[PDB]
Amino acid sequence: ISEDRINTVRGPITISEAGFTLTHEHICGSSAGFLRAWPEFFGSRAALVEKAVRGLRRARAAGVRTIVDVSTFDAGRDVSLLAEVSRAADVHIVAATGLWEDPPLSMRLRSVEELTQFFLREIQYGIEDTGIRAGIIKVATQGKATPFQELVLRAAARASLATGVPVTTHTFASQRDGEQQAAIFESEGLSPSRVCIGHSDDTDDLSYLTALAARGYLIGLDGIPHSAIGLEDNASASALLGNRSWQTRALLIKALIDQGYMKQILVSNDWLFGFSSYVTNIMDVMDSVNPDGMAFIPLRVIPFLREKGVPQETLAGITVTNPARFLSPTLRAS
Amino acid sequence: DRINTVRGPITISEAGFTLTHEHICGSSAGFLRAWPEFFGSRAALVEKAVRGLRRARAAGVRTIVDVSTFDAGRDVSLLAEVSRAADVHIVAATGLWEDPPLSMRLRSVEELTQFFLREIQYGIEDTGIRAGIIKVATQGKATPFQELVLRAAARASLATGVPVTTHTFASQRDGEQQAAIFESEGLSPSRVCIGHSDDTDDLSYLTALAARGYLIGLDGIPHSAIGLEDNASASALLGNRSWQTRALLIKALIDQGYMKQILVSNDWLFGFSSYVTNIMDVMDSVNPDGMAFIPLRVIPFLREKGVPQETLAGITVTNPARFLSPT
Ligand SMILES: C[C@H](CCC(=O)O)C(=O)O
Ligand SMILES: C[C@H](CCC(=O)O)C(=O)O
Ligand SMILES: [Zn+2]
Ligand SMILES: [Zn+2]
Ligand SMILES: [Zn+2]
Ligand SMILES: [Zn+2]
Repeated sequence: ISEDRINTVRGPITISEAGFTLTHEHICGSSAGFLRAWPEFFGSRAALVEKAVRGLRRARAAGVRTIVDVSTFDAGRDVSLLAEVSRAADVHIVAATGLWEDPPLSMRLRSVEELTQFFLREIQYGIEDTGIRAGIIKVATQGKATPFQELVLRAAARASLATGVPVTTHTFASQRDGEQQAAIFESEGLSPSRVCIGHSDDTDDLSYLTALAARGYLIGLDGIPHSAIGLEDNASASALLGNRSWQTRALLIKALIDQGYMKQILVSNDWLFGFSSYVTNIMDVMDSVNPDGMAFIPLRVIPFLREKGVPQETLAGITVTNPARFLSPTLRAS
Repeated sequence: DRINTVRGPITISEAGFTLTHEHICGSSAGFLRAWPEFFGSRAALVEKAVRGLRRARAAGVRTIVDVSTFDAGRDVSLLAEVSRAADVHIVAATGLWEDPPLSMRLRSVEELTQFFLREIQYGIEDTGIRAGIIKVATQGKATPFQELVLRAAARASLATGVPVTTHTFASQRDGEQQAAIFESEGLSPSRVCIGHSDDTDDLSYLTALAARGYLIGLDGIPHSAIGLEDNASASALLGNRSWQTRALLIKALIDQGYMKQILVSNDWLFGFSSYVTNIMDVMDSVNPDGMAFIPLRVIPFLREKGVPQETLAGITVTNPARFLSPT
């Protein structure tokens, strides 16, 4: 019959309003303060807003209703930008706290207790002076965790336990980062069902993925359209996007389904509409690869899996119900 | 004719007593806006900075140069608020310091030049406040990116006439490599201040640079961990040389004929998030005078050593005016 609230950049929404949800996206992958200090890098702020609003309208027309922007502070998350484009496009956006790959000195020097207070601040009080409350915590490793990355993982688990909001991660999938991340989260008493091990489609190792899924972890197959096939002459695009086909990444979805782990899958594009933390031309290159942007999951991956025999009701469970269970906050500890 | 401040243009004569290397708040890009509770509160930091700038003004300071860059967390709206409430001019900086984010580290020399020019000619962020100085940094031998920054800083200075000021590892003689790269871009040494030079006692390093026309920034005079020997983190940052030892370098350079190329400052700050958590309280406990330390302590110390008042006015008033006035 019933087919609690999630915080978005426009306020609370019910779990039913979330609908088709892309769990790992970015409006703009940047650096803290950068969009405000140098909007001309993106053409203009107004150009970036219009480009993002068109992109979100394209995804909405394909059925997307919510995206989770997993841009942290140090990824240059600007929640006022997310709020504006969410209003104009009528697509819900969940904002993130946490820390990504590029913390500044003022973060890198902090204690696990201090990082915990920062993450709690952005969840419980709001981000900057906007009142917008984060609905997920993003963390990152790139191989074995640095000492600071450990602190971030522990502060994230402690913030998650105190607030009920879930944790999503960036991995070097080929290095099986998810195993160490899981070990640290579990040492903090975090439930695996509140953790998504992200960028897991970057690897073909199914024994690694199914082992985490069997432990209750969510498996983020979140970069399906990332591929430099056809751009072999472009070293920067090839290093970023990899030489594995979108079809190859997509078949991991079906492989997890066939092995019984449908309930552990999350799917996304890991797209963006501006991109300043890499080489200068990279957004233009990615847009030439995938004009559909965030609409790639519903317009290309769903019809692909449907013809391989995956039932629509299974795909709806992965893209609607699974994110809903992920993002719905659990009870606060104590 | 005019110098750009966070309140707008001023004439050269309005600058008066000027501290050439200071910080309202040493932080990181976006950090003050995202986590102001680190400093108690934004209002508390404002209040602390206004009280400190008002004391410096009562001691005779009329202008400070805030050499906080984008990546040092410069918030020009904070600078504008505290300058207005303390009636002390503040000159804002562009350039890049020792903590550039990916979106900066990945940029070309041409792109960096455009960014520095924007903050000088157009304004910082959406405030309309234009930078009046370019800040650069090395910590020993320059990284490849730091070489780009020095070159972009030189090109921006040439296009606008605003001067360049540097962070050095003085005991590795960084000013020499900085001078080499600047001169390879055609930049005039008289447009360059080699900063943190009071961090070394090697006077021959300093005088060779000055004999080439450079300005020498003796800018951390009150930095000292004397009495804090059981504090490893303060000792590493502040050093174990006394403020008297740093101040004697001012007299030494005067005695060697370089009084017209000395720039003096405190390198102080009212908030400090880019180091260990307690560091601002520790620094305040050893120098409560803050930015008023130069006029309240260093001026009387030098006058007792026999430096005449006209020499001290030339260093604190005439030199900064000549340096900041765009060419
Ligand atoms: C598009 C994505 C944004 C950053 C991230 O997901 O780590 C990428 O660069 O891989
Ligand atoms: C006090 C000074 C502020 C930053 C700078 O001058 O490099 C420091 O942290 O060394
Ligand atoms: Zn990532
Ligand atoms: Zn991402
Ligand atoms: Zn410095
Ligand atoms: Zn400084």
